[PDB]
Amino acid sequence: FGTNGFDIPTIAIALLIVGVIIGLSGLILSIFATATASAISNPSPGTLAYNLTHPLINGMVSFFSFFPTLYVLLGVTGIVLIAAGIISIIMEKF
Amino acid sequence: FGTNGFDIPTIAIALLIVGVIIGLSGLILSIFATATASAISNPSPGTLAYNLTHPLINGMVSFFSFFPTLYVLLGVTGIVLIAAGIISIIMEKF
Amino acid sequence: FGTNGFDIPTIAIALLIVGVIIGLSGLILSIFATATASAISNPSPGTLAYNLTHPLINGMVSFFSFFPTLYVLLGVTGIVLIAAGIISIIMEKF
Amino acid sequence: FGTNGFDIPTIAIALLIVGVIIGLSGLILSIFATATASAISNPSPGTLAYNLTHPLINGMVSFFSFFPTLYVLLGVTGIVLIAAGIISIIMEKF
Amino acid sequence: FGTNGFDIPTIAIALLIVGVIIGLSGLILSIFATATASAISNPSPGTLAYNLTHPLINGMVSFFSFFPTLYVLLGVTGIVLIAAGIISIIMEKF
Amino acid sequence: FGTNGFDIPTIAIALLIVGVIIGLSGLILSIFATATASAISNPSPGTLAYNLTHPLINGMVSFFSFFPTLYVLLGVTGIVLIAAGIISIIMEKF
Amino acid sequence: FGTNGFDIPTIAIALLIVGVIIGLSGLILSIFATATASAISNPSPGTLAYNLTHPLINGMVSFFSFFPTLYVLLGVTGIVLIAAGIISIIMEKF
Repeated sequence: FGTNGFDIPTIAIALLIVGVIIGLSGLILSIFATATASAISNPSPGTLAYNLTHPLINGMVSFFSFFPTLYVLLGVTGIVLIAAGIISIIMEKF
Repeated sequence: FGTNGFDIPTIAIALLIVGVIIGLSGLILSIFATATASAISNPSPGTLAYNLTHPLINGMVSFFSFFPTLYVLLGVTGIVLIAAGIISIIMEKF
Repeated sequence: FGTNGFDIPTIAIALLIVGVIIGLSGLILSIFATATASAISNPSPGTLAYNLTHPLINGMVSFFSFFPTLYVLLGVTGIVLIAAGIISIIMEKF
Repeated sequence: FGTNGFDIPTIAIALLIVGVIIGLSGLILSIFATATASAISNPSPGTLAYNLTHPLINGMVSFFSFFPTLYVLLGVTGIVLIAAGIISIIMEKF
Repeated sequence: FGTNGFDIPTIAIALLIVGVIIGLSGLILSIFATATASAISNPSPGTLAYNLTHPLINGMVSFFSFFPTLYVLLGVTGIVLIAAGIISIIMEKF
Repeated sequence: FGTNGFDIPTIAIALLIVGVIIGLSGLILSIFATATASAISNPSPGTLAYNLTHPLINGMVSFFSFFPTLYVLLGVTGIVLIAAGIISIIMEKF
Repeated sequence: FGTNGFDIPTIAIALLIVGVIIGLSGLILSIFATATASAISNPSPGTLAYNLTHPLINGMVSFFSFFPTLYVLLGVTGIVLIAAGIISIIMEKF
């Protein structure tokens, strides 16, 4: 059901795959982050360990704050692909 | 699901991998730094050991303060990659 | 996840390695310097042993004072590397 | 849908491409500039570091102030192109 | 989208590249200059080291004061390029 | 982004390189000069060692006083280069 | 019941095995630790035996405090394995 490489069943399957992969990734990262939160303690506000450890958790927080827009762009990609498929169909189907 | 090398499943998997690696690194570095903090003591403000040891901990603090921006740039890289993928799709999908 | 040799997982791993190596070095040097401080005594201000020993500890102090800027430059190197990676991606990803 | 090289679908596609590229560029530059702002500190008004650093940020500000008119001219270019297309159509369509 | 070598997407990409390069350069130079400021001390106003060191920092200050106009001219170059493109389009598009 | 050999990215990169090289040179020379100042002593105003040593430090002072104008001219060179680039663009872009 | 090496019966059996092994390990370690606690006495707070023995029990306590996160990660591993199995099934079952 298509013209050259655009196959609606294939597209649906690909959507299934990406959705399940994203769900699994979120699950694993959340479960792991819980363990991370449990492991690290809060030594004191101003001792040696604080100086040694604070920037690491800051970098953690920053990167994980960067995740959302990555996911949003990844989602946007699919609309572009489906649109290109539609246009390619229309171009030479007539 | 892609054109040449841009594969949304592959991208999601790569994001999973980098996220877990960063979490593990933060965990290990924090755990190790706790041990470092425990090991070194504070001899005295002005004796021989102070002169011998202070610059080392200063270098420690400096490098670990450099970590955050490294992480931020590493995060920025992914948006660039996804954008390049989008543009490459658009260029020859039509 | 990259183009030619720029791999975000590889970069994260390298950061892990350098961080742990630097932590270990600081630990070992501090522990050793404590023993050095314990071993050497203070004979007298003006006797033979003072003349014989003072310049050595002066050189010790100087070199260890040189360490911090070495560490700072070592930290700066990584930002340069990540930046070069970003630019290399941008150049031919489009 | 055209005469020689003027194709309305092609023009619409080109507009899509330039719009998305400009959006992505703005996004990346803003995100990067946030990190730049975070990294650099304000040492003091009159010390060595101030003398060493102030002109750099001045050049930054100047160039980024030059961006707007560049964008405006880039926008103006498209009206010229479409107009040339219209005139070329009219010249030999009759 | 152009006539011979003037491509609006290419121009936007080039602007992206130059902007990011300039941002990175400013970042690196500021970070490095902070370390320079930390390293050098102020011995005394009139001793040997002062005579030996003062002209070097004077040259530093001078060159870094020369940077701004370099950046301004670099910015001016792009307006010239875009203008030449516009005129080249107009000349033979009609 | 240029015509024959004038490339704005290349120019920005070259500016980065020269700036960092100059910073490093200043750093190294200052650090070395501190050691020089520490090493040489002041024997007496009129003894043999004074006659033997004074002209050397005089030559040191003179050459280091010559550095500043060298740096200023080196800075001036870049404005000339950028100007030549602008004129070369204008000459045959129209 | 599978495709290449993913067998649900085999997975269930493996879960059985790991669960029983972990239970047995906990049992044995608890029983042994009870005997350890019985054997060692508390000589005095400040005598020779205290200096000789205290760090050993401190190391005991530390390592056994490290056990929990080891177990948590070991548990996390299985979710990853099952997820990889699911994705591998989906990839080529269609």
